[PDB]
This record gives sequence, structure tokens and C-alpha cells, in this order.
Amino acid sequence: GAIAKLQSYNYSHMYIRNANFDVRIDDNVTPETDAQWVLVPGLANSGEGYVSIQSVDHLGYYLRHWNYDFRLEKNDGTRIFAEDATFKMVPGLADPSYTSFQSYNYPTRYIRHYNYLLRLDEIVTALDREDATFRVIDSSSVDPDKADDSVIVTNPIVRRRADPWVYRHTDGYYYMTASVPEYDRIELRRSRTLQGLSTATPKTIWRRHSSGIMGGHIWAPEIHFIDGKWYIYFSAGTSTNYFDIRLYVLECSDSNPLTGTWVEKGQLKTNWESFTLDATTFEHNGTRYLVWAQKDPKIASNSNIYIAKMNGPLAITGNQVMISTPEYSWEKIGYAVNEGPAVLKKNGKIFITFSASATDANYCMGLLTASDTANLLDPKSWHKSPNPVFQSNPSTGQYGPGHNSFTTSPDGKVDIMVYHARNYRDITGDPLYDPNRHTRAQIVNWNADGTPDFGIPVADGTNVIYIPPQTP
Ligand SMILES: [Mg+2]
Ligand SMILES: [Mg+2]
Repeated sequence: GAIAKLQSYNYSHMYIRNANFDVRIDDNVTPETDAQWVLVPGLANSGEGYVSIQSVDHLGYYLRHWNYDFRLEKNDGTRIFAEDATFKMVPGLADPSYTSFQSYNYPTRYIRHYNYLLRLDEIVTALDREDATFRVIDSSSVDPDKADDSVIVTNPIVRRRADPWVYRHTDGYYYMTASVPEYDRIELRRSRTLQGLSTATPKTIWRRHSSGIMGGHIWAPEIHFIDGKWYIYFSAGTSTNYFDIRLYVLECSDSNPLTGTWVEKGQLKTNWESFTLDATTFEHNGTRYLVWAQKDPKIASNSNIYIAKMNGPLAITGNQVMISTPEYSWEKIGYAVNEGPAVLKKNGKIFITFSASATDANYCMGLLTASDTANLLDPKSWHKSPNPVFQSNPSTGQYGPGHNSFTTSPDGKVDIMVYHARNYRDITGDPLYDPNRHTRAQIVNWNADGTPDFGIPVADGTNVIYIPPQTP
């Protein structure tokens, strides 16, 4: 039939897999073939829509329910087996663009996971529906290992991932890290194209500690390659105060960061101890800098933007320098904050975008600009644009855009902004616990005056970001 992976809708790092003939959803599936299935015409009925789910490694073995529990079992040729191993593929119960699997012999019951085990249950609640919805990733899906010089995406590229960091490495892959909705782990994925980030198999490369430091909220990881090694800069609270957040570093010298060993290097200390988050790094003219957000107890803002020179990838040196603090009304809706700095170099300037206001629909982006020949450690080299440079747009239906990163087309010729936003405005409850910020991308245009034009957040759907020009 058709080889496929079956990815969970609500745990999109997790896949239906053979676990020594038991059946569960897991991340980090090893061997990868445990998550590979062949969708074949239904054993009990080969009509349109009916399928059976066969193991690739164990041909003749299929997913079969018994007492509402799933096992991977050898087809015994009986009618009861065929019926217990046949499903109708129907529009996803939680989202009709995804897939749900309705039992052939129990048509009110669907394949679902609970406590990570695969079951066949009736589906009542909104959570039941999410547990019963899956993404089929098959040969028709974008292949993350295939190169393409054109950049065409379908937004949202990655649902339910916030603070998206995309890094184009010198192996022909983009690497993506992001905040996950539970804020409890660091997830990494790679693809040769931006659109393939949607279908790439992520890996959980690190999970939070059970006690003490690095045991609270895990926020906004960024992967960088510096001096021949991989680094992840991330923000982590403690187990007794999820918001007592500091910067931490992981290091991996193995060349493939999805298979390599990651080592904790500890806290990246700054000039004082307080809420510190959202670090990024850039190099210019032989100096490396850290740029991050931090609370100053003496200033009534949740965080300000700081820069400092680095002494290698693990430390700053000298004094940190505040280059932005929230002061315009648009930086203070809900609360006064500047966070999520991202660096873009062009046209003789260093541009740093940042996000401001609360993380609901009011979230937006501002811009800092310095001449690239100026003293970057002098606050007066940095100039804040007086208005937001990217914000909600009711006409495109995108709300609270921010915590962006910048990458390029594969050929390096154009800049592309990757960021999160919601496709609805009103949020119920604490916005930190609304998980529906989705990762998306669009071109960065350039004004004739040399400054970036971020435009408005594009509506959901297909966006042609870049087609490479051709010499006559
Ligand atoms: Mg089972
Ligand atoms: Mg960041």
C-alpha cells in the first residue's frame, strides 16, 4: 500500500509505534522502523476509505484491537481478526484536515491514545477528540531530506510551537528549536526546506530536571553552531518557582545534533541574578555578543534588552548594557516588557527586533537599529523605531505575532522571518496556557532606505516566499 508515519495531533513529537508488539505513542522512536506502517486496503473490506495498518518490519502483522486495547498481531486469516484490524479513515475529529480511524466493527469507536497507550474508545470530549486525531505523513508529504531552492510554505508550518528559532547550517539543513506548550523539554528538528519542518520527525534532546534549577518552565531554546560545536541557549526556572528563570547552555560536539550527545554546561551568568531569558548571539567584525532579556529590580518593566561582549560561547565579559526598555504605550499593554531579541545584519546596520506587550493578541514587535561601525556597547548607538514594526492584523486573521527569528533562503539571497501567532483573537484564561501559538514564515522585504519592511502577518495558507531569479 502506502508507507506512512502516524503522528499525534496533540503530542506532535509522538508517533504510533510498535513497542515489542504492544502499541503506544512515543517520541524519540528507536528503531525508527517501529513508527513506520503500511496502510493497505482493509482486511475486512477493501472499499474506498477502509484501511488496515501493517507493520513494515513484521509483514503480515497489523494493528488489532482486543478488549479495546491495541496489539500488533499476526493476521490469522479469520473474519474476527480482519474486522478488529480494519478502520475507516475519516476527517480528523479535532480538525477535519487531519485523520481519525473509525473501527469497522465498532463504528462509534476510534483509535486513540491515553496514558500514551493506543486504545479503541468512544469519543465524547474535546480532549478525547484530540487523542483520536492523527497526521498521516506519507510519500505525498514534503520530504525534509529533499533540497529545493524555491521556498513555498503552508502556514502554519508547525502548529503549537512558540518562539520558533530557525538556523540554517552549513550542511544544507535548517535546524528548528521552539518552546513546546508544556514548557518542559527542548525539542529539535531539521529539514532542507522550511516547509519540511512541518513533516520532520522532531527529537526531544533534553528534559527538565525533577528538582531545583532547570526544573521549572523551559523557554525559547536557540541552537547555534560556534567554533566547531553545537550550543543550545535556553531559559529555565526552578522546580519551586517555575518563573525564577535564568539562562542555561547545552553543548554537543557531535556533528549531527539530532543523534549526538548533549552535555549541560550550567548557567550563563550575567552581571546580576534576576529573571533572565530569551538569549541569542551574533558575531560582528571578530567580536561575539550575547543579546538577551533581563529584569532590573530598579526598573518597573518585566524585562529589558541587554547586550554584552562574549568570551567564547559560554560566558559574557565586562558590563552588560541596556539597549531597550519599554516606554511606548504599545510596549506596555497588559504589562511593560521587551523580550525575544533577534538579530539581522544588512545594509551597514545591525537590526534587532524584539517583542513587547503581553503574550495575547496584544503581543507585537519593535525594532532597534545601530550602525554596524558604531560602538555596540554604547546604548546611544541603538535607536528604537517609534511604532511597532509587526503586529496583529484582523484582515489576515493573525493575532499577537512575535518572538521571531531570521533565516535565509537556501541560496542565502533573501531574508525570511519565522515567528509565531494565533489565528484567533480572544483567549480564555492565562495566555501562557493557551497552546495555540503556531510557527509560520514570510519574506523580509527591504525598503529603498535600507531598512526592513516586515509587512503584515500573512493569512493562513500557501505562501510563495521565494523563487530564485534566473540570469537572462
Ligand atoms: Mg496494548
Ligand atoms: Mg530567541
